[PDB]
Amino acid sequence: MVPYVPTPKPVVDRMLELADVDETDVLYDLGSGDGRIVIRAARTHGARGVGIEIDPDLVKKARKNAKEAGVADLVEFRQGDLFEADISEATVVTLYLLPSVNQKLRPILFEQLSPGTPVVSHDFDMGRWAPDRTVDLEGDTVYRWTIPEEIPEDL
Ligand SMILES: Nc1ncnc2c1ncn2[C@@H]1O[C@H](CSCC[C@H](N)C(=O)O)[C@@H](O)[C@H]1O
Ligand SMILES: [Cl-]
Ligand SMILES: [Cl-]
Ligand SMILES: [Mg+2]
Repeated sequence: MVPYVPTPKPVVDRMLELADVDETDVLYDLGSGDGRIVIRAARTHGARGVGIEIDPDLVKKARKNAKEAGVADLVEFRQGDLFEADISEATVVTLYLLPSVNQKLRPILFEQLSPGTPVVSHDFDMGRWAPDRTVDLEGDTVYRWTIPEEIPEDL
């Protein structure tokens, strides 16, 4: 079970840089919490955003946060389980979940996401799926992968 403890805002900024997020992107944050990843993607980079979040109290907070930030026209939140969500329109995916949850999610990412889609994770890796980047911050790690044209036979 993934607790609500958010990614610090400076770490969020580094995640968005690492994925080269820009105004043409549609960023999906899977387990979106207070909405900070999608809100900062919209405010800083002009990207459209979708946050998927299971807890209705956090969906409510995130919607309020987006309105207060002046980015409600760019950002949408959906109440639901991320393992059941349609994420195929994502051009970038961001994650701060758990090691076991990342492992369960991996095949869904391969099923739904277009080749070339960046995936960025705070702190937790994807097992034998090797990252393209690993950024060491003071007390946090950020990984990036790019969805390949062919899934490695190992995976
Ligand atoms: N199966 C699931 N589907 C959607 N959201 C889930 C989920 N399991 C846990 N969550 C949510 O995932 C969030 C993890 S905290 C991370 C929040 C945000 N992405 C950030 O980085 O700041 C919590 O808000 C929790 O309620
Ligand atoms: Cl919304
Ligand atoms: Cl790079
Ligand atoms: Mg890009």
